[PDB]
Amino acid sequence: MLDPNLLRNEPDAVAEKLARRGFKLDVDKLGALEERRKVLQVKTENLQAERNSRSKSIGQAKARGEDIEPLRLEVNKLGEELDAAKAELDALQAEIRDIALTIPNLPADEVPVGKDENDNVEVSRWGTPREFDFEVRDHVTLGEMHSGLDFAAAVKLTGSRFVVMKGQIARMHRALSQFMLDLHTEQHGYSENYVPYLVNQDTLYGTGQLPKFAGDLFHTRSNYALIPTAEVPLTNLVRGEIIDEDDLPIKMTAHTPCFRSEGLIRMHQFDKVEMVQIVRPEDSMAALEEMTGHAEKVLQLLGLPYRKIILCTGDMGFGACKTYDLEVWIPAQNTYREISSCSNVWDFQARRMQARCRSKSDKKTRLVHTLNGSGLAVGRTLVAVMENYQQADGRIEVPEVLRPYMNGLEYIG
Amino acid sequence: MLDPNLLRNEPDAVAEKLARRGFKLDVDKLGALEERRKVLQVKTENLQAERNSRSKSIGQAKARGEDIEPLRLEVNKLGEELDAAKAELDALQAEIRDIALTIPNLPADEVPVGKDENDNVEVSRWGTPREFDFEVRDHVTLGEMHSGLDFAAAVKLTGSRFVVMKGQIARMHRALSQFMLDLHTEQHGYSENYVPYLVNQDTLYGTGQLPKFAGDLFHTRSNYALIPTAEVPLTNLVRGEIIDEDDLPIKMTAHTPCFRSEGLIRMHQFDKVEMVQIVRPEDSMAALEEMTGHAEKVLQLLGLPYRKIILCTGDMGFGACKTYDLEVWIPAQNTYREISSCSNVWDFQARRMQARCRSKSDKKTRLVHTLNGSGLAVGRTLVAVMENYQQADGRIEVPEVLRPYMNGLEYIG
Repeated sequence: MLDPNLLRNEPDAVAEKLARRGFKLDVDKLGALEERRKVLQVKTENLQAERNSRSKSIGQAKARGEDIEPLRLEVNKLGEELDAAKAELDALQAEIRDIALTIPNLPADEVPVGKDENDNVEVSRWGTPREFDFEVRDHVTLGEMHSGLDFAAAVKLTGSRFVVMKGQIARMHRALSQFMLDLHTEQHGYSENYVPYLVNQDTLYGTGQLPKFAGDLFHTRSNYALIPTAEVPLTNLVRGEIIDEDDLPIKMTAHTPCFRSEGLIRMHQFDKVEMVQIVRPEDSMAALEEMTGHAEKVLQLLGLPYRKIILCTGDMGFGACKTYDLEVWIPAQNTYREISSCSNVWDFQARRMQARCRSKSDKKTRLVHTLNGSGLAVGRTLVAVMENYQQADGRIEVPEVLRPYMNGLEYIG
Repeated sequence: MLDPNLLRNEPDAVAEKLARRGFKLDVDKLGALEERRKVLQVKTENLQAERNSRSKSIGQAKARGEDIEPLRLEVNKLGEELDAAKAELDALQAEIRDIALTIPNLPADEVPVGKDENDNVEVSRWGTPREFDFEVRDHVTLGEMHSGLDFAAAVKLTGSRFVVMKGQIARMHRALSQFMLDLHTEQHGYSENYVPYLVNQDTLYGTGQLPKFAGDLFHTRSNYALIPTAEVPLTNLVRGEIIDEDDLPIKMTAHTPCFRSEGLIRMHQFDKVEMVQIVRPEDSMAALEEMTGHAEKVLQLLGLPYRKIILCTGDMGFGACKTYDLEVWIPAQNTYREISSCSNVWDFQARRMQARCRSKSDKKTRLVHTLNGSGLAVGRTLVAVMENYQQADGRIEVPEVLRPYMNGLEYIG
C-alpha cells in the first residue's frame, strides 16, 4: 500500500500519478471519510472528558451522603454512548483501510506513460531468429509426435488448461528447472528455498494479492490458498522483521508450481523459477537491472532470441513501480512472446509487511524495497526450446547447457 | 471395489476374509437391499406389461368409436406409477453403490493375520547401524545449526506442520529427488511424468480415496482436490482404457508434492517419488517384489540401514491386498521408522476405473492389476541421511551418489 502521509498531504499529486495507470483515485470519497473520522475522534474524546468529570461529581455526592443513582445512571448512559462512538470509529477506520488496500503502486517517473501494451517500448533485443529451410512445426505437434504431451489425459484427470507431460519431454522440463536453480544459486548468489505451496491470508495481503485478486486464486477449505507465484511465500519470509543493513541484499530463489484459476495458452498449473530480492531503498533500481540480467543470462545460455521491453504505466501490474518484460522468439508464430517479467516493487509490499532495515549509523529504521522476477517460467522456456531447436525430421536438439542434466542426450526422438 | 459377483455368490466367505482386517461386512443390510431391488425390478416390469396391454385396448376402443378418456387416464396414472418405481429403484441402486465403495480390498491369503502394527512381521534387514563415538544429534537440531530448517517461518507463511528449508539443506532435498527420478527412469525402466497436483472427483473415486477419505484431503472451491499422493493421477492415466497385453507392464514414476490435511512428525506438504505399475493379473505378486526391490536399491545406494516388514491384515491400507513397508534406521531415536510402502492393489482400483487388458489370443478383456510404492519419500530420506551421516562437529557428509547432484560438495557446513 501507499504511504498514508502521501495520501493526506498531497492527494492531488498522487491522483495525477495514478491516472497515468488508468486508476481513478476517488479523492472526494476518501477526504469525506477522513473528515468524518476526525469528527468521531473528537466526539469520543469529548465524551471521555465528560465521563471523568461526572465521576468527580459522584465522589462528592457520596461524601455528602446524597443519592448517587441519578448520577450513576447518566455515567452508565455515557459509557454506552462512548462504546457506540468507538464502534462507529473502528468501522470507519476499517473502511478507509479497505480502500487503501486496493490502490496500485505509484509508477516511477521514468516509466513511459501509456494506456496499454501498444505503448510499451522495446529497449533492446538479443540474438537472431534462426532461418528454417523447412516448414516450422509448433510445440504441441512436436510434443505429440514424441509422445510427451497429453492434453486429453489432463482433462480426464482434472480439467481443461492442465497438461500432462511424459518421457523425454517431461525430462527436459525437469532439466530446465534444475539448470535455472543451479545457475542462480551457484553463479548469481541466490539462496535456495523449499517453501509451502499453500499460504494463509496474511501472506497474501502482505504481497498484494489480497484483497483485489481473490478471484484469481484457488482457495482450500486451515483457510489457505494455493500460491499464484513463489513471490508470495519468498517475500513474506521477512514479514515483520527488522534487518540489519549489512545483511542486505537478501537474494532468494525457488522452484515451485504456480496455480491460477483465471499466443501461448496459459495453464492453471505451471512451473516457475522465481527470483526475489530484499534491498536497501537506494539500491532497488540497480537491483532491477541486476535481476533482469540474471533472467537474460538464462535465455543467452540457452541460445534463445529475445527482446527486452519496458512496460508503460497502463500495462504494469498492481504492485510494480517499474517492470521489464523479456519476450522470447516463438518460430511457429513468427513473433516474440512473454517469458519473464522483472519488477521493482519499491516499498509497496514492505509497508504492508512492516519489513524494515536498521542502519546502525543512527539505529533508525525505514522500509526495505522488494523486487521479484521469473528466471524463468519453465513451461514457457520449454516451448521456446522445442520450437527453436527442432530439426527437419521432427527431432529436437538438446541445448548444450542442458545435456549434463539429461544424461548426455543430444537429441529428442 | 470388490467383484459384485463375489459379494452375491459367497457373502459369508467374503465377510470372513474382511473380518481379518477388522472390517464388519453387514451382510444382512446388503442382502435386504438386494432383495428389495429385485422386487422393485419385477414391479417395474409388471407395470410395463400392464401399460402395453392397456395401449392395445385403447386402440380397439378408438376403432369402435368409443370414448377413450377413461382409458387414457388410467394409462397416464400407470406412467406416473412407473416413474415412481423407477425413481425408487435408482435411489436403491445408488445406496447399494455407496456401501460397496466403502468396502476395503480383500487381503491375499499369504498375508499374516493380525489386529495392528504389533502383529506385523519382519522378513529381512539390511546394513548395520553406525556406531557413534559422540552424542547423536537429531535432524531438527542439525537443520537449525546449518540454517537450513525454519519451522517458525513456515508457521508465519502458512501454519503448523509445514516446513521451510533453505540453503544446502534445501539443495540436498532437491538432489535426493533428482537422484531417485534418474535411478528409476535410467535403471529401472519407469517412464517420467509431469502430472497435475489438482484432480477431480472421478480420479479420486478411481483410486479409492473417495468416498471414505474425503476428510484427509484439501479441497479447492472447478471442484478439485490436492493430490494426497502421485498414485492418484498416475494410476488414473489408464482409466477407461483397454490396453493390449503386449503393452504391459506400464511403469510410471513422478516427483510431486503431496498434501494431507489429517516418531517422525508428518507434514501437511511433503515430497515423494512415486512408482506405479499397471500389470497383467498373473504378474502382480512378481511386480510387487520387483517394485519393493527398486525402493530398496535407493536405500542401499545411499547406505542407509533398513528392515523390510510385511504388514498384517489389520494394519494394511484400504486398497492394498499385500504390502511391504521399508523402515530406515533413525539414530537419534534408536529405532527404525517407515520410509516406504509398496502395495499390490490387485484389481480393486482397475475395477472402479474400468482399466482392462486385451489378450489377442482370444480378444477377450479382463481387469488389469495396479501396484504403487514410494521410492522414496524425499523428506523422510533427508532426515535419515542427515542423522546417519552426521559428524562430531555437526557437519554432514554428503553420500557419494548425491555428490554429482550437489556440485561436488563433500560436506554440509
